[PDB]
Amino acid sequence: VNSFSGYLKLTDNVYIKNADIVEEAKKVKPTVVVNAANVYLKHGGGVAGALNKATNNAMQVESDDYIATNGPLKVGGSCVLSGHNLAKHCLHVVGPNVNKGEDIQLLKSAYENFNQHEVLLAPLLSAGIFGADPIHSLRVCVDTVRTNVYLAVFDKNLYDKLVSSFL
Ligand SMILES: Cc1c(O)cccc1C(=O)N[C@H]1CC[C@@H](NC(=O)c2ccn3ccnc3n2)CC1
Repeated sequence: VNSFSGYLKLTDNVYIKNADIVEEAKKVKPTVVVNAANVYLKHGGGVAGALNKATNNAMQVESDDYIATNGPLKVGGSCVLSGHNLAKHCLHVVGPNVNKGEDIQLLKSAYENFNQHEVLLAPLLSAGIFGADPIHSLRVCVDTVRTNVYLAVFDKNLYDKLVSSFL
């Protein structure tokens, strides 16, 4: 039993809700919140911009030190950093950005990072400003993630489309 509330169950392990991931994180304080990161951990907009804003820029400060030490992530890769005031940990995961020409096959590799964590609060990878089709992202999530994932979808219209079209 966990503290996530109001989710629709899609499969044995995947749950979905129309919710602002920032507000959901602040309420649940999950062990792991997933950020829709880029390789530079520059949290300017989208989910990353919103999460970072909620940390009063502490996420960005921590991220800049991480990059200065380690260099950029790989597309499809991830790193674990602090969750600040939102979660115990933040798993920064880089889905391919379609508006940069990156291979959509890398989306499965990106979701594989979730399997290293028993339970996660997450957005749909490569959705929103990353330019991929969120219906496809949900399909890859369901077919790749085996751990327990709670997906927060900000846009109500998109949420209804995702549920109504789910196979
Ligand atoms: C006032 C304030 C603070 O004090 C601290 C932090 C943020 C805000 C603030 O202005 N929040 C607003 C409202 C929520 C917005 N969410 C998104 O853009 C977003 C995009 C994609 N997503 C996928 C799942 N969830 C997602 N959410 C961002 C703008």
